[PDB]
Amino acid sequence: KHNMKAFLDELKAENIKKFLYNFTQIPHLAGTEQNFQLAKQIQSQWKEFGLDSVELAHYDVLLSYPNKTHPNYISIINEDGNEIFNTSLFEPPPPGYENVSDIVPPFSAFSPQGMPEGDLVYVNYARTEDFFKLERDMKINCSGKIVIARYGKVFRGNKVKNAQLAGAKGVILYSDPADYFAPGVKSYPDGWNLPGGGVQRGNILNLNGAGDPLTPGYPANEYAYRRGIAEAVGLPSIPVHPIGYYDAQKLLEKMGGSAPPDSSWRGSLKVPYNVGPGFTGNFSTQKVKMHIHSTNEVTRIYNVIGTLRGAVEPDRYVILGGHRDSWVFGGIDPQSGAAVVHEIVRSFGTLKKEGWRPRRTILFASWDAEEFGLLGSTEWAEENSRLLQERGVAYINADSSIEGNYTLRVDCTPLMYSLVHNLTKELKSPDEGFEGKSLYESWTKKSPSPEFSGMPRISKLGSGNDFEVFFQRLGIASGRARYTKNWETNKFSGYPLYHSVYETYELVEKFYDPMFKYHLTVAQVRGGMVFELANSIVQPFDCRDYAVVLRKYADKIYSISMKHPQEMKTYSVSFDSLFSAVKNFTEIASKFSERLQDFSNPIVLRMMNDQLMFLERAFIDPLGLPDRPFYRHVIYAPSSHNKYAGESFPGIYDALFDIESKVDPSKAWGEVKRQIYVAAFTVQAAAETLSEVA
Amino acid sequence: KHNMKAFLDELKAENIKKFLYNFTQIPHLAGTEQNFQLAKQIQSQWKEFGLDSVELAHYDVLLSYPNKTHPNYISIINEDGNEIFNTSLFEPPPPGYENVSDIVPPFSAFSPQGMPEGDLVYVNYARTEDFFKLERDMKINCSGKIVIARYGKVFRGNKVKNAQLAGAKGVILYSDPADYFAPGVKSYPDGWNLPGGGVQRGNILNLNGAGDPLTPGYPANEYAYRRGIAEAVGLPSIPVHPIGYYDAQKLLEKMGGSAPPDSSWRGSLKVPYNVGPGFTGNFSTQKVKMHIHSTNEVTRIYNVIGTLRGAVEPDRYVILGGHRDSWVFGGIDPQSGAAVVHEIVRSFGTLKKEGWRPRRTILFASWDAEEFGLLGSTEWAEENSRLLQERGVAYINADSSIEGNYTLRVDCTPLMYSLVHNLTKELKSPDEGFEGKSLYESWTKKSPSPEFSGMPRISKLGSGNDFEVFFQRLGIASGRARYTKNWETNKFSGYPLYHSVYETYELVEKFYDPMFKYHLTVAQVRGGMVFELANSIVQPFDCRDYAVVLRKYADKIYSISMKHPQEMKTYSVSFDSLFSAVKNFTEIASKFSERLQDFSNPIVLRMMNDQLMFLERAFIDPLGLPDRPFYRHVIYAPSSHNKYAGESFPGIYDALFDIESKVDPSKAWGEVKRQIYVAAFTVQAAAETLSEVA
Ligand SMILES: *[C@@H]1O[C@H](CO)[C@@H](O[C@@H]2O[C@H](CO)[C@@H](O[C@@H]3O[C@H](CO)[C@@H](O)[C@H](O[C@H]4O[C@H](CO)[C@@H](O)[C@H](O)[C@@H]4O)[C@@H]3O)[C@H](O)[C@H]2NC(C)=O)[C@H](O)[C@H]1NC(C)=O
Ligand SMILES: *[C@@H]1O[C@H](CO)[C@@H](O[C@@H]2O[C@H](CO)[C@@H](O[C@@H]3O[C@H](CO)[C@@H](O)[C@H](O[C@H]4O[C@H](CO)[C@@H](O)[C@H](O)[C@@H]4O)[C@@H]3O)[C@H](O)[C@H]2NC(C)=O)[C@H](O)[C@H]1NC(C)=O
Ligand SMILES: COCCOCCOCCOCCOCc1cn(CCCC[C@H](NC(=O)N[C@@H](CCC(=O)O)C(=O)O)C(=O)O)nn1
Ligand SMILES: COCCOCCOCCOCCOCc1cn(CCCC[C@H](NC(=O)N[C@@H](CCC(=O)O)C(=O)O)C(=O)O)nn1
Ligand SMILES: *[C@@H]1O[C@H](CO)[C@@H](O[C@@H]2O[C@H](CO)[C@@H](O)[C@H](O)[C@H]2NC(C)=O)[C@H](O)[C@H]1NC(C)=O
Ligand SMILES: *[C@@H]1O[C@H](CO)[C@@H](O[C@@H]2O[C@H](CO)[C@@H](O)[C@H](O)[C@H]2NC(C)=O)[C@H](O)[C@H]1NC(C)=O
Ligand SMILES: *[C@@H]1O[C@H](CO)[C@@H](O[C@@H]2O[C@H](CO)[C@@H](O)[C@H](O)[C@H]2NC(C)=O)[C@H](O)[C@H]1NC(C)=O
Ligand SMILES: *[C@@H]1O[C@H](CO)[C@@H](O[C@@H]2O[C@H](CO)[C@@H](O)[C@H](O)[C@H]2NC(C)=O)[C@H](O)[C@H]1NC(C)=O
Ligand SMILES: *[C@@H]1O[C@H](CO)[C@@H](O[C@@H]2O[C@H](CO)[C@@H](O)[C@H](O)[C@H]2NC(C)=O)[C@H](O)[C@H]1NC(C)=O
Ligand SMILES: *[C@@H]1O[C@H](CO)[C@@H](O[C@@H]2O[C@H](CO)[C@@H](O)[C@H](O)[C@H]2NC(C)=O)[C@H](O)[C@H]1NC(C)=O
Ligand SMILES: *[C@@H]1O[C@H](CO)[C@@H](O)[C@H](O)[C@H]1NC(C)=O
Ligand SMILES: *[C@@H]1O[C@H](CO)[C@@H](O)[C@H](O)[C@H]1NC(C)=O
Ligand SMILES: *[C@@H]1O[C@H](CO)[C@@H](O)[C@H](O)[C@H]1NC(C)=O
Ligand SMILES: *[C@@H]1O[C@H](CO)[C@@H](O)[C@H](O)[C@H]1NC(C)=O
Ligand SMILES: *[C@@H]1O[C@H](CO)[C@@H](O)[C@H](O)[C@H]1NC(C)=O
Ligand SMILES: *[C@@H]1O[C@H](CO)[C@@H](O)[C@H](O)[C@H]1NC(C)=O
Ligand SMILES: [Ca+2]
Ligand SMILES: [Ca+2]
Ligand SMILES: [Cl-]
Ligand SMILES: [Cl-]
Ligand SMILES: [Zn+2]
Ligand SMILES: [Zn+2]
Ligand SMILES: [Zn+2]
Ligand SMILES: [Zn+2]
Repeated sequence: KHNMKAFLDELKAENIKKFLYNFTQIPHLAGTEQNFQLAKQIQSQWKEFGLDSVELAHYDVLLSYPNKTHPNYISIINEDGNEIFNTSLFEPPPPGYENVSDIVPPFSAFSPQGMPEGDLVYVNYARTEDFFKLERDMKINCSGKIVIARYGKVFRGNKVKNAQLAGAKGVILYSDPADYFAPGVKSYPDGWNLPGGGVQRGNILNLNGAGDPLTPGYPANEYAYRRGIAEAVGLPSIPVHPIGYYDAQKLLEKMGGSAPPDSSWRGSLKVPYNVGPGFTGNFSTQKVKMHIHSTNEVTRIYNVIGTLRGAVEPDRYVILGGHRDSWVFGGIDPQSGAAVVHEIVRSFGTLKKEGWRPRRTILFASWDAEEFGLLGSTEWAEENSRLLQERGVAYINADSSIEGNYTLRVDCTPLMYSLVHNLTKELKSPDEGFEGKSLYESWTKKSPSPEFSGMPRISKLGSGNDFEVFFQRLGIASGRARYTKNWETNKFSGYPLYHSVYETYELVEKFYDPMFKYHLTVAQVRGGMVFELANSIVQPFDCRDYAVVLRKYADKIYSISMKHPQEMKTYSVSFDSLFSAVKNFTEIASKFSERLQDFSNPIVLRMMNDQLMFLERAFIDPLGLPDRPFYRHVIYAPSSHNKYAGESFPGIYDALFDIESKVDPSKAWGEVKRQIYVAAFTVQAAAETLSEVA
Repeated sequence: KHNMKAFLDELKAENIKKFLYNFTQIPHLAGTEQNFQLAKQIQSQWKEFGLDSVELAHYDVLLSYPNKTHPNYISIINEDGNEIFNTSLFEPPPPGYENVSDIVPPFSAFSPQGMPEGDLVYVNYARTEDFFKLERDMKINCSGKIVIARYGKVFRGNKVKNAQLAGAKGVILYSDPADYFAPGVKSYPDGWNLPGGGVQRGNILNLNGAGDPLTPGYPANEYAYRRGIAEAVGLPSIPVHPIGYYDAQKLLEKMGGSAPPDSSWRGSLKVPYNVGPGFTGNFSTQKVKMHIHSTNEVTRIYNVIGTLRGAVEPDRYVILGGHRDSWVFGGIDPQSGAAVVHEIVRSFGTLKKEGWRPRRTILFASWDAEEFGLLGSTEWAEENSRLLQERGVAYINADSSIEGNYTLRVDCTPLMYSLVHNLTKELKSPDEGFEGKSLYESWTKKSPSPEFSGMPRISKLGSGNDFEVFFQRLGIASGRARYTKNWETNKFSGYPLYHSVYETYELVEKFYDPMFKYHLTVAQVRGGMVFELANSIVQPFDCRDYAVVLRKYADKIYSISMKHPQEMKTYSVSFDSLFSAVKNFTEIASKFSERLQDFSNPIVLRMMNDQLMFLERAFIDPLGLPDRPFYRHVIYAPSSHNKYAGESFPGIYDALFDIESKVDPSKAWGEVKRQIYVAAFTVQAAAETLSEVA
């Protein structure tokens, strides 16, 4: 029989291992020849594997690269202007890769050029609250200073935005061992920790969903009209560069000025973590000087798009997409994901060769330039937006399959919660001590839901990955899953070697997943979700789960507002309309569920499948959120303080945020009321899409 | 049998006559009790007629009314400040209506209050080119002057916008006999001409598709957050008031200053049509003073929404909508349309009572507040936008059924051209001399297509009626049809008694359509289109007709640009991408048509019906046109100089318009190139929705 079990059984750990090795021997940086060659290889293999069509879709987008003959670095300079200390020009390459060429040195992509010299101010994680504390409580002025911030906690683009707004003239990012060195584990190559010479690459844009900085709204095709650089979306105005903790220690150790305000400002280095500005007395005349010479350059990128045509509903698309470009070797990010996608394609193609097809069309994507701002997925979705909004059932992301070896992690729309619970109950746990138990059991035990007994935690989608255009711009139900660490015994950020040269095949094979069993489990979860979404007669979405979360989010945003009872009285700020809309959504969803269970009629079925498919779409507001026109989903947007985190009722959240500091409270509370109206209207409008159609 | 013929045969001229008489005995001004009573009557009757559900959908919107105890008027004042001439406080009511109360006096809805005094400047029709001629060629400065403009040629909202931008401090609108008095016909009540005391009411907003000025984007429901007046959309900044030609003659006859520049500036009154500023020597110290005291007031309005549920595709909507609010009695506008809708509902309900239902759902709408800015249709569409964009097949408008008695007039999307040609070939001509001939034959003979032999003229949709939100905001295929005059023997504007108290049942019954046969023909055309759209197995849209017009519009916009060959060379302005996209659309449409003809499979059918339905939707750009976010259709928008007229490739048209006057030609030609890209991309994207889906 051709059923889910046949699909799942065909997936092999050893194939995923072979593919990951194949994908990680040389760098595959976006816009380089090596990554175009890998695109062509994947295209050829997906055709071999049996897909109906496999094409490259290319775009010409703004990318950023260091200047090979004028390297980026930072100095401490003395009074005479002699550079008495320089940061590294490259990470020491790992064993056996010391002769690999075309390793891009650490840099912050899209930094402008400049050579600013000045006094340092240390800004902790450069979060909104870190700058509040500096400016409001400590009265430290960052204007015209170079800021040094530790990585961690929030997206580094938000750090740079916050430093720019505080008036900084440059930003130095570094990895503190507090956040990237787990106690008791060895540095690479002897363990999975970040060595003192390791450095995290990464872009520092604030695109807010725009895609290619030069062509917001429209694909960067052959005839596209491009903005000039000065009108580009999301570029930073001040130079930025990342360093490791050996170099950081040399910059921090001389810091004077004010003491750190409390222990949450101290990392693990043997330095006082003084805030500055500038150095202690003996060194007060020394300064820090950046030298940044990277260039922004329009460059061709290539997505691979494979199609497995549906037997019954070929005009309904279930998309499995993940990126292929990497900063260096991409051992975890993204090739641990891409190898899993490759094996999923192979398994679906095996069934296809025996005469099976899924009910709906499945699209498979190998995106380019994710690392430079989700560029490949976003341009392709801009090109195909009309097809996607009228035919897109679901998008399942497939970046890094692992960031630890402890338990499952899933972030998804509420519409997929029931699907995920049901699928994981049918999958075997790969965990030690859970032999013969379901993945649901191990996952629920290790990661309990904060709200419900006997259920696992599933998070909201944030951003910083390729589902962003599909979910928050276009309103297509989206999900992602991977194996993760235990956050409770682990205070560190993501995984330590993230975006470093040390992220290699050997890192994964030796330290993360020697038997490829966590990868296989992740292929079963992503692959199984795609299988159900593409083959279930009725869409496997439960609108009732959206009703439950909408109530939770309404309670949450009301509770934020209720910190200001005087203002709510003065300005007549009521959440009544929002709770009313949520109550209505609950009632209508419950009645729709009864009809869905209670209807041989393919029109009523497809009418009902269309109501399920367009339910996520109903949360889109075509006017977007304030000053972020590509974040159109009214329930979820990436946090305005941290692109990685999701925020619920973001329009009301941002209206309330720091409202006690607004100079015109009438206007500010007016805008809170406006956002309440927009949210209540959108919830009620979404509910009404589930009412009887006539 | 229950087929189109049964539907059509049930329509009766005498019923339309009875309904028009019923609808026109008292005024039905938006927001008044009388129009709420009529809404309730129509709701009750539509239920009686057999519709499945008939509801009122109400909204609270900004309306405008004169102050009953402080009337609007205009004066000529002397040096001492004595008002030596005053314009009328009301139109002399017609015979037998001299005791009807609640006739709103002539006013310009949404005018601000004020009593500006100043010198007059006469500005012809107050068109963009009239102001170019005054300022650029004649060097006449309108700043701080009161402008007097004749009605006609363009929407009066555009006249007011143009006068405001020229620096006018008030605007007087009047009806010149050149434009509202057909030679050889008598004034009302003895003929259908405008008497010297007659005055055209009408709003002077520039909403650009926004709907209620206070709630752009969102329905004006019970909890809506409203803009303050100073942030409202589209309100005029200077007072405006309309007068008849007896009063106009008194204002114009003393005009001095410059002579009219040529005969196209002279109307038919016995005055020189001097441009001014101010009066001839003896009267040079006299001034004109306006007194405007109207108020803007949020007021409840009521749409009636009737539903005839589809038997097979109840989640596909064909909408027949027209408004019910009138300035006074609404003899032509809108009740000649509303009586036709009423009889269509009655006929469909007759078939329903015998057990028939249409394949798709038909929605019937009696909109309110059309006269105040398309408010009722637009708020309802804002409320229901998610249902409409995913389920809306077509919208057929139903305002005035007649504006003459000569031949048919149709304006519609190219997708309905074939449907209209085929339907009119099956209908009887009502014209004298065409007894026994089809409506197609009479219409084609009287109104030949400018492009094609043996076909009738069908125009683009402009705006200034209730299809605007459905077509240019939401991208739902739309059409309208009515009987019209012979434009060739008739230099006058619309019909003479438009928006005057003289537009009565008697005007229609005595002078326009005594036998109600043109009304019946119009009911057959609107009703027949709805019947086909709602019952044809395959949608009756032909995508090939869009390909033909897109080529015509591309040739047209290229020819405009080619007036500037030097600039096109300097700035490398190419239309190649647009012609390429149009060529591709042509090829893909031709192949889709073959598949449509060449496919027992209801999924392939509905998949194909969905491609037909979403084809108009594909021309929507969610970012809208520049500074007009509610005009989202890239092929058609209302002209930025005349809301009544449609413009094709409006984004490129407005980029090119008066470009030789722009101070930075590099920037201006850059924006032309940007609009070419947007248009070529949208055409290609629309074409791709017709490609095989996988
Ligand atoms: C959740 O669903 C419920 C329906 O189950 C829906 O209830 C609707 O609520 C509105 C209130 O927002 C009701 O509106 C009323 O309608 C009547 C006519 O039907 C009007 O007369 C009322 O207006 C008068 O009273 C107002 C309130 O004091 C005054 O402000 C006003 O000036 C008038 O005096 C009022 O407009 C509507 O009837 C119900 N609909 C029902 C019960 O079917 C509710 O709105 C939904 N929630 C959301 C957020 O949409
Ligand atoms: C109408 O439909 C046709 C298809 O029937 C479609 O043709 C496409 O045109 C584009 C050009 O805009 C072609 O793009 C080329 O693709 C190849 C790889 O396939 C690239 O190598 C080419 O780039 C090189 O050459 C350029 C031009 O000189 C240089 O600028 C560039 O730097 C590279 O050197 C180029 O990108 C595309 O292949 C075809 N697709 C086909 C034939 O299937 C056409 O675009 C459609 N019209 C519109 C308006 O969409
Ligand atoms: C409710 O009250 C809130 C209280 O606050 C506490 C909890 O909220 C915070 C939620 O944290 C979300 C996590 O933020 C921290 C973080 C995460 N990370 C891991 C980064 C892994 C990102 C990787 N994506 C990625 O590398 N993409 C590129 C490009 C992304 C882009 O350009 O958008 C990049 O990030 O550089 C991925 O998705 O796997 N690092 N720091
Ligand atoms: C290609 O080169 C162009 C050369 O230019 C020549 C041809 O282009 C011009 C096309 O003319 C379009 C007609 O404009 C002139 C006109 C039309 N009218 C008739 C008005 C009838 C409007 C009525 N609608 C209406 O009354 N709606 C209200 C409210 C509309 C609103 O608020 O949007 C109103 O107009 O006050 C209807 O649709 O029946 N008066 N003047
Ligand atoms: C990754 O695997 C691919 C597929 O096997 C390898 O590419 C093939 O290489 C062989 C031997 O050079 C060629 O004859 C084939 O034409 C290639 N097939 C393709 C490109 O589809 C590639 O060598 C492997 N890379 C590494 C680093 O092991
Ligand atoms: C840090 O690097 C800089 C730049 O390479 C070094 O300064 C240069 O030294 C060379 C050779 O002695 C001089 O000719 C250049 O004029 C210097 N350039 C600048 C910009 O000052 C510096 O010596 C290095 N410092 C350390 C401690 O290694
Ligand atoms: C997850 O599985 C549950 C349990 O099988 C499904 O809920 C059942 O669905 C069937 C089929 O409609 C109903 O007859 C049962 O009453 C349901 N049991 C319940 C609600 O406890 C549920 O549909 C599945 N979720 C999916 C497929 O998304
Ligand atoms: C327009 O027609 C309607 C429908 O016949 C008339 O309203 C009816 O009036 C009768 C007699 O007063 C009442 O008993 C009914 O209840 C009404 N039916 C409704 C409102 O649905 C109305 O009188 C007519 N108006 C004019 C001016 O002739
Ligand atoms: C035009 O109307 C105005 C306003 O009614 C007339 O002027 C008023 O005349 C009355 C009675 O004689 C005075 O008490 C008011 O003071 C005047 N008002 C103003 C604003 O001037 C005027 O007489 C009328 N002119 C004509 C020719 O009928
Ligand atoms: C208008 O009528 C024409 C003529 O009947 C229709 O065109 C025919 O459609 C049939 C059915 O598919 C084809 O087999 C014929 O070849 C067509 N004749 C032609 C193109 O000359 C046309 O479809 C109708 N338009 C509608 C329904 O929108
Ligand atoms: C990089 O630096 C070199 C060497 O100083 C310079 O000549 C060249 O212009 C730069 N390259 C780019 C792409 O800016
Ligand atoms: C911070 O520094 C600059 C002076 O160089 C000044 O313009 C700015 O206003 C200062 N802000 C403060 C002290 O709050
Ligand atoms: C793998 O799991 C073991 C057992 O808990 C743990 O000690 C080790 O730290 C894990 N490896 C990684 C990379 O997390
Ligand atoms: C209308 O004018 C009267 C009489 O002068 C005035 O008292 C009243 O305030 C005005 N009404 C409105 C609605 O402004
Ligand atoms: C028109 O009139 C005013 C003077 O009252 C002036 O400010 C404006 O610039 C003038 N424009 C001209 C003469 O072009
Ligand atoms: C009705 O038609 C006749 C015949 O052409 C014409 O003379 C008359 O002007 C028409 N009436 C109207 C209102 O157009
Ligand atoms: Ca783009
Ligand atoms: Ca509104
Ligand atoms: Cl992922
Ligand atoms: Cl109409
Ligand atoms: Zn990644
Ligand atoms: Zn990454
Ligand atoms: Zn009308
Ligand atoms: Zn009108």
